[PDB]
Amino acid sequence: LKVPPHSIEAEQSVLGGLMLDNERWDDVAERVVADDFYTRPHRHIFTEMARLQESGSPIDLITLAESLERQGQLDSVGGCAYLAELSKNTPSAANISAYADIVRERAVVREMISVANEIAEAGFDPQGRTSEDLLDLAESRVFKIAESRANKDEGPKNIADVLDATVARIEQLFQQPHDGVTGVNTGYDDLNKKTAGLQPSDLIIVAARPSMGKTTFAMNLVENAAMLQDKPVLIFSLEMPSEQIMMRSLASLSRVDQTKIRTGQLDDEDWARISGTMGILLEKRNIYIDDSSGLTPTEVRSRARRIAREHGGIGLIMIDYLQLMRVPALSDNRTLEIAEISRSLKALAKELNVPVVALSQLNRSLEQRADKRPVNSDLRESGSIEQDADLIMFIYRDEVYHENSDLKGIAEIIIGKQRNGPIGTVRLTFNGQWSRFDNYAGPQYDDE
Amino acid sequence: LKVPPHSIEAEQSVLGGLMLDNERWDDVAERVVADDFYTRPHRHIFTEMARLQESGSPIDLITLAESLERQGQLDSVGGCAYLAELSKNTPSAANISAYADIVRERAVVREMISVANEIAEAGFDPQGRTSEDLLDLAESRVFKIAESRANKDEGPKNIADVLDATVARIEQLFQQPHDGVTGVNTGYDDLNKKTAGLQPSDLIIVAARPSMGKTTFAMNLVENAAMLQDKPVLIFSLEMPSEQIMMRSLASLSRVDQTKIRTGQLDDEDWARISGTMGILLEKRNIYIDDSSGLTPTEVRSRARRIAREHGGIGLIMIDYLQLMRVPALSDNRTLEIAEISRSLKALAKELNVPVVALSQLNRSLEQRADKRPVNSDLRESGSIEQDADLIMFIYRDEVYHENSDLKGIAEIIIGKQRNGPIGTVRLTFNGQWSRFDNYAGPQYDDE
Amino acid sequence: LDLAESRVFKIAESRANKDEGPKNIADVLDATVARIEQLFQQPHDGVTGVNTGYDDLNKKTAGLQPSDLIIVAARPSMGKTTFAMNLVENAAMLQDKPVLIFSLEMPSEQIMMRSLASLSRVDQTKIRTGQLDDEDWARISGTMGILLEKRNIYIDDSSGLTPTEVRSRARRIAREHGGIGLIMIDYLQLMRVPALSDNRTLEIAEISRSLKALAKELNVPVVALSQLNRSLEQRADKRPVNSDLRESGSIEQDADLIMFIYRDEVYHENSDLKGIAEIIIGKQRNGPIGTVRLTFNGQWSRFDNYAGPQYDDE
Amino acid sequence: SPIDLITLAESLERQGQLDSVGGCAYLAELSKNTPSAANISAYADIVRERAVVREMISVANEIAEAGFDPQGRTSEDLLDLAESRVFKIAESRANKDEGPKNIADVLDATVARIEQLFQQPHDGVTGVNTGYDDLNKKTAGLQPSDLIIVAARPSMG
DNA sequence: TTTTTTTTTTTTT
Ligand SMILES: Nc1ncnc2c1ncn2[C@@H]1O[C@H](COP(=O)(O)OP(=O)(O)O)[C@@H](O)[C@H]1O
Ligand SMILES: Nc1ncnc2c1ncn2[C@@H]1O[C@H](COP(=O)(O)OP(=O)(O)O)[C@@H](O)[C@H]1O
Ligand code: ALF
Ligand code: ALF
Ligand code: ALF
Ligand SMILES: [Mg+2]
Ligand SMILES: [Mg+2]
Repeated sequence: LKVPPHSIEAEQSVLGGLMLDNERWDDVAERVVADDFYTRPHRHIFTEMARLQESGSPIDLITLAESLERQGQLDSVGGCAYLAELSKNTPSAANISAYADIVRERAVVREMISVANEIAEAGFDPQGRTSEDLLDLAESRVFKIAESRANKDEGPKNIADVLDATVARIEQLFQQPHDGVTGVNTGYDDLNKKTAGLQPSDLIIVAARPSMGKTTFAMNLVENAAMLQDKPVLIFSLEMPSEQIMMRSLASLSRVDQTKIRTGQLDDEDWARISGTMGILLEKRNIYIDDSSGLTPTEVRSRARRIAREHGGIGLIMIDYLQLMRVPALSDNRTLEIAEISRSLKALAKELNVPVVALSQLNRSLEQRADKRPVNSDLRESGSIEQDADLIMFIYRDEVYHENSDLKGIAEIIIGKQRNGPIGTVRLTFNGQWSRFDNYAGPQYDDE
Repeated sequence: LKVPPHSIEAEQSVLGGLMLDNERWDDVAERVVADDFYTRPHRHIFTEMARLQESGSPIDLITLAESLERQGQLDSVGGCAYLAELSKNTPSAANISAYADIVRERAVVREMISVANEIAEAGFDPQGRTSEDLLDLAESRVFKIAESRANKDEGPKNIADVLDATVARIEQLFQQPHDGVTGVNTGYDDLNKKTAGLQPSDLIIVAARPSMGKTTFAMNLVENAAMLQDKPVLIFSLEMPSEQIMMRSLASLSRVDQTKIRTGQLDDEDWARISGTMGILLEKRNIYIDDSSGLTPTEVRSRARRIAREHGGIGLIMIDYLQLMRVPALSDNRTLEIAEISRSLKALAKELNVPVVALSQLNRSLEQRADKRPVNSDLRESGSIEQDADLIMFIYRDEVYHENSDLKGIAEIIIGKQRNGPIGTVRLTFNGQWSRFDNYAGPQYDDE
Repeated sequence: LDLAESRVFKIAESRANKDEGPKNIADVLDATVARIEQLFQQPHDGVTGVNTGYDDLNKKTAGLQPSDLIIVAARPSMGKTTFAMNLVENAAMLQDKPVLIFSLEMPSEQIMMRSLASLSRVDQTKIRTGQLDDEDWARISGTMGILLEKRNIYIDDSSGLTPTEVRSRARRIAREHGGIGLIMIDYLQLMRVPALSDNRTLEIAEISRSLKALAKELNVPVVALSQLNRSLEQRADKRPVNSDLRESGSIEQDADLIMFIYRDEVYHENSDLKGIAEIIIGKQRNGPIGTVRLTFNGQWSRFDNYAGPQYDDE
Repeated sequence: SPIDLITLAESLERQGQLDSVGGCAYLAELSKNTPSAANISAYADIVRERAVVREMISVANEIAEAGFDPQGRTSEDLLDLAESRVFKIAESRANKDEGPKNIADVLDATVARIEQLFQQPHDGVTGVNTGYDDLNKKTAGLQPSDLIIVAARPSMG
């Protein structure tokens, strides 16, 4: 006698919370309905609660008991004793939303079980229905379950939208071409335009071959975010110690030769710039760095939670880098370890609702191709990283692979994957002297 | 005990008929497999019969009995007496197809029952899995049954039926006058004469050197097709943004300077022409644009299928251009990538029964020859493009190479390939200022 | 050990050589003499294989021999499929056994229209456009009647056909009609082998080997088409040779007959050989190589025997 | 999700693990017996101490068993195994340090270190001199803690 | 279950 899956405790908690806190009815109304309660008395009680709320009466023990007695259904549920027990057994109504979600889970699972039972009954007795008929019946039954998935738009915009956009742009060419920055500012006009800033809850993967300025680009983004927001930002520099990272940051901010900074060959003017940068940084105090080695995802999550709770959230998270993270449980298979790391980081980003720039590295096969511009598959263990990543940005430098290149000092940031925006190339001016990236002010090349 | 549905008599009839006629094995083979039989002895017997058939030996009572005995399976299946009973109980093999289909039906019904039971059990015990995991499991399981029963092959076709279909289609064509243009009207007299319009299922290729107006002629053709049909058209502009494509389309339709539209220098007359074109398009709403780059053939196929299903077919598809599509699986081999892209697009055209005009780029070695008129070998990454293409049109502008050209303002569309027609040249008047191609009304040059 | 080895030798190879294995020269000579006396008993015109329907081609090949692989190659637009369908039609009309066509390249409709244009000697453009007069309709009706009388041609336009599927269908047709007179494949590179999909060359080699094995098994000619490489067009002389095949290596090594289609008119607009197509037999196991001239009526999409002056083969 | 009696109990029941942990009665006992979570850090540290002690005992027992039964392994192999086992436990405790605690101290320390490096008037080479003027200029010598890889085809020197 | 290595055969430039 396999009892249908259910949760007496969850239903009791929801009912008690409704008896205690009426204000959270709406949060419960959207999640669950009367039918979702496995036990019929709970269905009756929720129906009466809905009727009282619709009439505007408050939901409490006395009013609910009176209303149920007036309907003669009070005996069917258990009277003042049972309703008082329902109100009593709830630890707190603050978690009524979670109980409602669990009840919805149970209701959906029971619906799936009933659908399976109906399909099995149809299979046992086709009643002259063809195999095609039974398959279509099963598919129709299952599609009811997948109503909460949808597909949204896949790209095809009709002629009317094209005309509207064309007219708007032709008119705004005379006007000011604003960007529309909503996310965390990237500090660069074109990148902000194509990305609308670093979207919260979205996983961003910056990839490049080593020595391409991957860490440099990430640090520049983090510094720009810190100077353009008050919320703290977080960095996990497993690859390098905090000292080198801070030296890079100071060299970029002060626009001074990082070689001088490292060597200590600093003049009075450069020293004054460094002092000003130090003052600005110690004024902000919105940057946090961890020089830990071999961090596991759980440690990163716990530390991020600590910092967010202490400072009421985090503006940005940075990880340097994915392939350094360790999962001793999945050490046997590297690919599974990487996939689990990526999934955990994505879940962390969603839970904290903060942009997360986690760095990644490419397989050598990229350099075997005639064109060395990276693509999505070039990621090492691209199987899972590409799937989990919401935004993927590749860093390329033609000057690196061609000393006679005409694009000297130019770095290409190619958005190769973007769920909520367009892919494409962007150009930036790379000053290796300061290890910095700047908005590209050169002639615009057509994106062909 | 709800026994799974089965038909033992059908199985025995099939086995006896096979024992009585080897020639009807294939009919049974295409309909059922060994695992389909409800009883394991029948599965073993069918497997042994298949093994005998692969060896070419005649399938009979004694041969089957010996084969099973050599595997120690004789007494397991009931001995020689059971096989003799099976052979005796079957009068004839005439209705063997019906019995095989019955066995297939019972096996698939049992499969459906098993899948439903599995889904129900998983719903009962998620084992910590989220709901969506179970829902996707159910969807995949149902899809497996749906795809398993797939006799998706028309098989060998006698010439009589093909002749009848061809004659019916030819008579249908002869019925409705179309001025010789069977496919969607191109809007150009000589091109229609040489091609009878872009026929259904074709993958048309248009190629040209840079700055030759490669996209311009294709856009003019798409405009002519859309204005001359009720079916929708879809344009994959992997090359240029939708804005520029729409601006070029408006310039061609209204014959307004492209520079003015790009710069916004629109006067009352030009603005009125543009407004009329906008009204015409908003009345039509038969044009769809997708500017996403790096698209796989899979994405193009899915997006074309969406339009076909929503709007009851497609009139034309346009792709700008082939060399921008990406196949991640074969990325490291560009030639394999191009072959896959070309073959997949040809299959898409055939499946949708709609012309697919996809553009391509040429090689520089063309410029080194005495005659700059392009041929098939001049294509870049050429191996598969010609071999898959149906109608290949090369755009040639001597004015670009010779400012002393006697054919200024004239562009030659050379038919480098036409499976169902002759080859030759079509001269057209090219208005670069308006970005349009028009029928050439000047002196006629007889082809050599 | 020597005794045990000898004892096992008395079993394994002793039994293997009887039914199979190395055939002693006596049986081979007996079979050869039987075949020779079979030819002796049957007076023929010299075209032992299925008649190609063309004078010089039949002379140089003596008809399409059983069990042999024939590879008709050309650049696209050179009428490879046209010539192949002409050969299929001639074989069907000159024999009673059925023929089977695998038109992976094109749908059955286009191939059938081409065949009707060739047989009725009617313009392809008119048939495609439906601009047919009464005489053309009468010719097409007569051809339809002839074909519906013959009932000896079968077509399959299924895409992604593997060699195993082709073999199964060929066996099915042979059992249905007691064998096959000819098989036509259009074309090789469109066949699929998922096992060797990683290496294209290995896939092509396996396809070629499987088709040759199929031809040997069914004792029927199998004409499979292929496509060349563009390096051919980079040479001064554009006449195709063996090296010009795409995925070349295995194909020639498996082929018994190789015919390259050349059209000087295609590459030379001022060609003096307009309307003349050169079928170059570049490989022939049991005969001489050389060039043959044919008249190509692209309007009717047909190949006919060249009735013009014969040029000495240098 | 919130960690509470009801949600935890149902989560375990979803994996059939509730009755394995003593059930709802045991969970209620656990919830009741704890007065408050103020001293939770001390309890976690105590649990960590006990777990590490058990780990040390297990490693010692394994080493003793291997010594009793080398199974043909030489002494060096057993000593290296013991070395690795002890080093693993030693490294497993590096969880209190190396974290992104309040940045202000870290920034001050890093800036102070940078100032210290500046004050030391080196001749351009702050690390192990490579002995070559241009290489030292481009690299400032072989820096401490840094991994340097010199590569070339064989026979290149 | 993956990264390497490095044969071999092809295509393409
Ligand atoms: N003094 C300098 N002058 C010019 N370029 C420099 C200087 N210092 C560092 N760089 C550049 O900064 C880049 C940073 O390299 P690295 O951080 O290892 O790359 P990634 O973080 O992308 O793996 C190097 O590729 C180097 O060219
Ligand atoms: N109406 C016509 N007039 C003249 N020639 C034609 C006509 N229709 C087709 N052709 C010729 O028939 C040939 C068939 O091409 P195709 O079958 O693609 O060659 P292949 O099969 O060798 O690749 C074309 O090269 C074309 O020149
Ligand atoms: F070499 Al790096 F981030 F500096 F991959
Ligand atoms: F173009 Al083809 F056979 F018709 F190669
Ligand atoms: F690789 Al060597 F001497 F270091 F041959
Ligand atoms: Mg770095
Ligand atoms: Mg062809």
